[PDB]
Amino acid sequence: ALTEKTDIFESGRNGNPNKDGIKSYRIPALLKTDKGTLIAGADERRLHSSDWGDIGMVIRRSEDNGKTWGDRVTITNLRDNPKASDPSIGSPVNIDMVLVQDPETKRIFSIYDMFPEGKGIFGMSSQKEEAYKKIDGKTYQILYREGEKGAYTIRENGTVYTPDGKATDYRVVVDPVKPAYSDKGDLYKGDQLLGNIYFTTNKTSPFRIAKDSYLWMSYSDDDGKTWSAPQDITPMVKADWMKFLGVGPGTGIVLRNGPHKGRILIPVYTTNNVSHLDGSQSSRVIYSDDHGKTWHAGEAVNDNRQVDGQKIHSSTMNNRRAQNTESTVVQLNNGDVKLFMRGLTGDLQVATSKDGGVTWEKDIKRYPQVKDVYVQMSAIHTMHEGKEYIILSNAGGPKRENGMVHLARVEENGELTWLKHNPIQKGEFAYNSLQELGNGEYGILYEHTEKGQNAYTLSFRKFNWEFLSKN
Amino acid sequence: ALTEKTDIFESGRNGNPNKDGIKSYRIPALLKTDKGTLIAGADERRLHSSDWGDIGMVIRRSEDNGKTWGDRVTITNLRDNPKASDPSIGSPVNIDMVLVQDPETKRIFSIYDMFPEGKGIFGMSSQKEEAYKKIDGKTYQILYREGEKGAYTIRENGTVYTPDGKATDYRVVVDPVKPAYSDKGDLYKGDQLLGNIYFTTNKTSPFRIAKDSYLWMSYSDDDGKTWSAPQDITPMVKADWMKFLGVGPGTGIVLRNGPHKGRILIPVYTTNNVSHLDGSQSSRVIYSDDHGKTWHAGEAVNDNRQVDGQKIHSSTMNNRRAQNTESTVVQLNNGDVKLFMRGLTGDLQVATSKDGGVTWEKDIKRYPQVKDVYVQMSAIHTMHEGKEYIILSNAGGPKRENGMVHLARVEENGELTWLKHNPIQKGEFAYNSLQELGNGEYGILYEHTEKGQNAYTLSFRKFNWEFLSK
Ligand SMILES: CC(=O)N[C@H]1[C@H]([C@H](O)[C@H](O)CNNN)OC(C(=O)O)=C[C@@H]1O
Ligand SMILES: CC(=O)N[C@H]1[C@H]([C@H](O)[C@H](O)CNNN)OC(C(=O)O)=C[C@@H]1O
Ligand SMILES: [Cl-]
Ligand SMILES: [Cl-]
Repeated sequence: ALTEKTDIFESGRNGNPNKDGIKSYRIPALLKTDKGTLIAGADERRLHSSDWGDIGMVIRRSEDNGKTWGDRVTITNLRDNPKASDPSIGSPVNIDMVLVQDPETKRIFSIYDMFPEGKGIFGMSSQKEEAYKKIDGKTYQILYREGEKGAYTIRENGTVYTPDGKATDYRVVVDPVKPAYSDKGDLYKGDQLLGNIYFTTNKTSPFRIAKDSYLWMSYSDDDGKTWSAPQDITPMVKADWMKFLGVGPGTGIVLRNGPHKGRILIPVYTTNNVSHLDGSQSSRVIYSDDHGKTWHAGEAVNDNRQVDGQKIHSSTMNNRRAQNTESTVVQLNNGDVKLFMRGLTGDLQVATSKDGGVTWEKDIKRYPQVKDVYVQMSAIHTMHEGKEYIILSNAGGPKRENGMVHLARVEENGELTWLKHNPIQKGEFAYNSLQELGNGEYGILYEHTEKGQNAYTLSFRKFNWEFLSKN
Repeated sequence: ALTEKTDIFESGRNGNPNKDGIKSYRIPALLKTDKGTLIAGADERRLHSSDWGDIGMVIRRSEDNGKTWGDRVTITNLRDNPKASDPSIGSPVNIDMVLVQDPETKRIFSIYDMFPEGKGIFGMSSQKEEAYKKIDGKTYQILYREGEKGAYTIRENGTVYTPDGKATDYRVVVDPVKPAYSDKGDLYKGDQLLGNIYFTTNKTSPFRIAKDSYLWMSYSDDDGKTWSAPQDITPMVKADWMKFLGVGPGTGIVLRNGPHKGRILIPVYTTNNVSHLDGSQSSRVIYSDDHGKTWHAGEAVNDNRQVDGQKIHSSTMNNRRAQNTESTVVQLNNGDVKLFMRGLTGDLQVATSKDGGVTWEKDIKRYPQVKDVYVQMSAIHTMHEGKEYIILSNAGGPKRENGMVHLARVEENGELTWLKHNPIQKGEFAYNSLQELGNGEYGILYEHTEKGQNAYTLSFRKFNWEFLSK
């Protein structure tokens, strides 16, 4: 009814690197593809377990429904700053992925955060730096030069232009070719490599991008064996007021019914400049209506939301309990979209959209039957014996421990009745990602430690309806 | 050398309205048009002198270089909320104008602030309310309905649509036809007038716009006799992060030389959601490269500005002395644009743009030779006997009193040499607007009170080069 765990990404022990030189794995994502393939994604956290540093976006493929797994495939790994004083924070950062496959074109997407060198979201400045500039209808990323106020631009072929629009001898590797694309951002003057635009300290080149939070996307057209170079989708979705914008990690969905069928939905969340992490974390989705070519930001669940008699907006809010952060997204048979959002109420918070994720209904439903200890969750739509269900997994608590797989029946109004709460993993348990495997079976890739393992080891289990409906 | 003052807009006395029922006039703007006409614009502040209330945008015309002035022409005056608890703050607001003429099309522009019913910039909400929505490639103004979260839209012919996109029986007067366009925003259900979308309190209709700061524009193609209906240019220039966005009042310019010759520049300034009026007031300009059809926002002077070792941005700053507010804009013969900005340093602050107002150079120059007591100023380019000068007028201090007309020589390197500091008006002196009249003559329209006059009476004077070099 519930298989034993198979380890997919194994962290080191007792604060040490593993045999591959990796201290830590985190942030699982699991995807079943059109070919029946399982794709397991993770943060490869080389130097330590914290939310920054030298981190690669990696996947593994299984062609036998989770029995055996191939080699690690690295989607993206930016090279570290070799001259940084502190290697722990000495690398441009990728962190947190969402996986999803377009069911029509089969293109598989990995969408993830990017920061230049630093402590990621924990090192973002109080002051905004413009990251892009529109010129003659074209959007270019800005470079800043030491001692100059003006905005240089990275234009066609990675050629660097002056603030007044003159071409220079400098160029940016905007079409990386090295393994893991570790050359992306490399700054050249003609033949000579001088440094990297993603470096922030002890720089050897004169140029850096704006210190900000970024969103990147890589894709695969061959069942996840090979991946495109990173695409910077930030300017398509990030508002001027947005401070942080990152994914709510795990697995996204494609709407399968209603007038927006074919729309890809990716959970995200933002902070604003008023309260940042302290009172503005706000769930929403970005979506694509053209098979991943262009992206749009939906509205926040918190936009024009009523809280204690007064309205808030995600761009201006400062309210700790009204926050909603990482989320997981589900479409019902009636066309409604449900968003299960990590929050600070201690229990499950759910938003409902009726227009395919663009806007959200006035009331955030809370379900006290399912505990939320402030940690990522995942959820999937499912059918069984003619009825509609949602399967949701997260920590049962009180800490990030005692994993649960909860089961809800989908009622007529689109409301949820919680039926079952099944423990799946004693001990530590955190981020996780669910997928239907077919033939009444289900998959889960999740964070856990035993035997002194560094946080975390990412493990895989299978289960069926006897596990979901034990009494 | 300096004429006696002629009063163009006269306030009431001792807190009373004048014979027209107007307590107060404020915010002068003065324009010499292609036909030699002087256009003098003002806030007509009926109920009081405060920065809100029932305020009409009005002008007067002079065809004899300021000797005589015609009747008042009202550009725009929105109707009050008849059910407001306090009429003092009971009206949608227009406030602060900039005048400018396109020398090629001869079209005259008036650009000014708009707020729905309330205390204007001192009455903005704490939370953002989305004002616009793009639908099928079109941008529509949003309406909010009591008890509903969703965004209604005002679409074609002013027809109101639901959040889920169905037309309703409700409509907005989007083509006002009453004098002064006082019907703009009127909300109808079929034939029945129900209220106004700009009303915020004690409403009789179900709909209102977002409580926000707006930017409107009206134009005249007949030398200022008649004016178009107000055009809402806000969504062209207002970013998502901007809280307040308004004009730096007075008279804008058209670049007369360089690669951007023909560009219209309108001084504006913003606040952000971090510190608002406390530390984020940031000067910039908006510009049009197509004779006023479309507007674009240049960058703020404060964007990527170095302050105390750290860079700031107008959207995130919280720094009182680093603020810059209402400003006046001049182009030099070398093409550089100078922006003289109201501020809190006690002295004159000047920014320089080399790309026609889009971006600003690293150092804001200060001139302690010129006092700035935190009040609007005006400045104009002028040539005299082969040389380049800038004339700048403002309060000499210590309060908004002791009006001064300063004269600077523009040196070759683009630096300014202050030669003269000429008193022009003892007693109260505040906002003012300068224009070249031709033949070594100059005009100034300015705020001043005497004899118990309410703040302010807007008066006009002429002066020449014997005055500038007294
Ligand atoms: C980009 C990033 O930093 N992602 C972090 C995420 C984030 O820091 C919080 O959502 C911020 N909110 N702080 N509570 O948190 C966690 C976490 O296990 O708790 C893991 C992610 O890798
Ligand atoms: C739209 C508006 O309110 N315009 C006001 C302007 C504004 O209030 C401040 O520049 C902002 N706050 N100033 N710190 O100030 C003044 C003033 O005489 O001082 C007159 C204008 O009519
Ligand atoms: Cl470098
Ligand atoms: Cl009303």
